Amino acid sequence: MRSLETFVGDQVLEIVPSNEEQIKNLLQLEAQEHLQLDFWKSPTTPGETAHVRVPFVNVQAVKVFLESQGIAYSIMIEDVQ
Repeated sequence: MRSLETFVGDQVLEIVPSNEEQIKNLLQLEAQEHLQLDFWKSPTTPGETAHVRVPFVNVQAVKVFLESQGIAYSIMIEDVQ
């Protein structure tokens, strides 16, 4: 007499770097062996927007990070049940 439910849902986002610190931020993020995010456009350098599929569960902590790092991002595609 037991049961449990679960699910998932990722989400991409557009980032517009410019400084090295901001670039080192992402790396540091993706570095955190846990999220394991993939970068669409090698954000290695500025001028090139990034589009990684961040997990909704990590969309917040990330949303806080970007701001924390004083960066500018955007929501590419969401997730409608």
